[PDB]
Amino acid sequence: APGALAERRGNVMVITINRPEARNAVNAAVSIGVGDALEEAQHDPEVRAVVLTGAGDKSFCAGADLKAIARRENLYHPDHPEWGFAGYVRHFIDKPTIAAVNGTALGGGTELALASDLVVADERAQFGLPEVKRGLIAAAGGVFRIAEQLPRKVAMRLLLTGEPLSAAAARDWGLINEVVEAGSVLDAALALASAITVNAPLSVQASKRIAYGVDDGVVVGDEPGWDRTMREMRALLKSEDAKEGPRAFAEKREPVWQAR
Amino acid sequence: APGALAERRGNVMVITINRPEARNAVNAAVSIGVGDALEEAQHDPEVRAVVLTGAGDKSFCAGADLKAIARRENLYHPDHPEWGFAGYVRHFIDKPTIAAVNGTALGGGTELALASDLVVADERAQFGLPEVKRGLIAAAGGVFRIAEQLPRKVAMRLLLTGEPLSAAAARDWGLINEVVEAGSVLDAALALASAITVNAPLSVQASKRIAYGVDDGVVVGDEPGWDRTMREMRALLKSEDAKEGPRAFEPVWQAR
Amino acid sequence: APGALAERRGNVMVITINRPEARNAVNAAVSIGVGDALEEAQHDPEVRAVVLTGAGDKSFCAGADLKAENLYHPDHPEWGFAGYVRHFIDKPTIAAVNGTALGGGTELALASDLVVADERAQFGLPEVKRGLIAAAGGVFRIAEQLPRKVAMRLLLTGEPLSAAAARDWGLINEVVEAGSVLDAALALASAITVNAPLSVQASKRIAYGVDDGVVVGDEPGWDRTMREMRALLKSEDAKEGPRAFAEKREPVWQAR
Repeated sequence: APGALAERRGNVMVITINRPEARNAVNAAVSIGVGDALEEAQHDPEVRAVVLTGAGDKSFCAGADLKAIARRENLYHPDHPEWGFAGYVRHFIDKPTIAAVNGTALGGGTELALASDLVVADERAQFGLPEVKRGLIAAAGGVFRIAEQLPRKVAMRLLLTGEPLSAAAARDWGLINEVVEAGSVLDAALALASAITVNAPLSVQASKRIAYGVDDGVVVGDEPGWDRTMREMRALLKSEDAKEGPRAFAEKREPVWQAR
Repeated sequence: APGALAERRGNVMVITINRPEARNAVNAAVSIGVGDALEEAQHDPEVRAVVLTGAGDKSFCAGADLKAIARRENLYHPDHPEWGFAGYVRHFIDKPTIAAVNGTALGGGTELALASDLVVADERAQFGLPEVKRGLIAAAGGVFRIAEQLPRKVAMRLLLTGEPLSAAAARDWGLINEVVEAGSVLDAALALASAITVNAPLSVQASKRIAYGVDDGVVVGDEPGWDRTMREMRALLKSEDAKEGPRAFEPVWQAR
Repeated sequence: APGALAERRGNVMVITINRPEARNAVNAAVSIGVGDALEEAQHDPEVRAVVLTGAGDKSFCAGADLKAENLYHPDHPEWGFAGYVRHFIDKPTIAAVNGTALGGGTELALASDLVVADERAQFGLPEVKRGLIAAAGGVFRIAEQLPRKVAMRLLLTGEPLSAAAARDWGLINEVVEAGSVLDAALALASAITVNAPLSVQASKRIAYGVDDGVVVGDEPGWDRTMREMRALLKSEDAKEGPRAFAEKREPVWQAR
């Protein structure tokens, strides 16, 4: 089974994260499937929009696969590390992207949403960046995108406390576009895609590029955030505390941090 | 007939777009009227604020004049292309600007609100950026300003779908400052102006310059947005879709 | 007595401006105590967060001590107002706004990561009413932290926002009832200090674009603020402002 599925619904490509038994956590196989489907969407002029969703009724994406992290397995597209987490977060394409958040969207899952142009969410879905609670950071763009997409103070609380945010509160803040009845997020996301795909495709695509400040394929304003994220990650990996998140979980206990 | 009228109410200059039969659509005449007025406002120390509004009871500004566009007419101020659309959107002045939106404010009209410092709207007013439905884009600043002034996701849905936004919803998001009773927008805008003109003018003007990041009359942070809008728009006018979009009337896009 | 106090509550440093009789107005002694405490917070691995608050229950901070003499940290003028507003530290900061916060206190709130406020508190930048501007970061930060149009009204009118309205816009995190603002800030502090401190601290640095203890994106804001203040400080209007308040009369501005 591939880590993600891709199918066409008219002029929309639907990409589905396909690891429901692992709460659709992202590993390399997910990145290969999502990444390859996004690139097929970019080069097919018949595709006018993309929807990203998770298999089943429980999870959009629970985050980075923590068992893969403990096993020192790379999470990204083996052929395209430049596409970032899930082959998705640093993978600009011209076509509009919509996250159809069907359930739990925590950590990496919320970062998939931030990376998408638009978000529709099941009313039961929960958002958040709990990475800091287990000695990680939101390295898949979360750390510099959350304050671009939420008011500064609201973004900082979320980032520094790691506490979750309901779909309703996300929508109230303008972090997501709409909250829908349980079970209906895919149809709602296709209806949003149609409200876009009827428009002149070159116009929509020029609009997207200008709105993100894209020059020759690259979101140039994001580069300092990625560079700082990489720089920080390297110091964190060396720390004693870097051992403690996994160690605490393994020993069925609360972590005791040393700030070293 | 002049494309825009300018007059004084005390220490406020009121600029009125004056093509109500064309729903206050912007052409070169409007850009000349609005632009000359702003420059006069900039250089008269007695003018402490400016209010922009549209003639009549139905339209603030319907957008770029589509018949002018179809005839390949230049829409801007002939002597000041660098001021941009309506001689307004890239024409920074030190005096505070308030859009008094008396009605329809679509495309170019929403771009005039974005470019203004404050917005007070008639409850009937509609905002939106429908350029993408017509094979064009919001080239007068809208494509990069809308995501600066609304939450990213909200701005993005407005930009990509082209669908309108009510005045009430615009206020709820903080895109405009107030929504007022039908017919009252000009008086509301003047009352707001006086809450500003009572203050020390050099103070108000310095705060405006710091808040927008102005060095030598240029909003430094907007220049990449303009550069990208210009290069994208060049290619886009060469496409068939950019001709197919107007002249309808349900268009057929070939993505070319 | 010292201008501000610093005390530990577990892994939180509480910094209290210690001048209740003066409404906690900032002078040099305050800047010394606040600045020194932040620096102790920065270098002590046990301090995982910082709460800033005012002594007593009437005032968070009244602003610059109107009986002004330097007000900054004599050894660290680069930290700016109260040794606080241009003094990045790795540890998250929570303003516990326990009373009035017009002007300077709003600038301390803008500088902090998080804000908990008394429902009585008001947030505003009334400096434009007296001939000067919010020079302790307020002008450029208010537009970063409120929606553009809402920030511009606040800045140009000099009128206050209620704590509740500030919370509705996302400018502050929490509004509580008088007497328990510090309790509510410590509860917020604990929701952060429970987490891995190096991850929290790295997240803060990235979120603000920090390279070697400097918020690089703020520097043009500081530079423009100082440039503008230099012209404001010589103007006849900046004399007319306090001269008028003093004499119980309306000021007459010349825009010079």
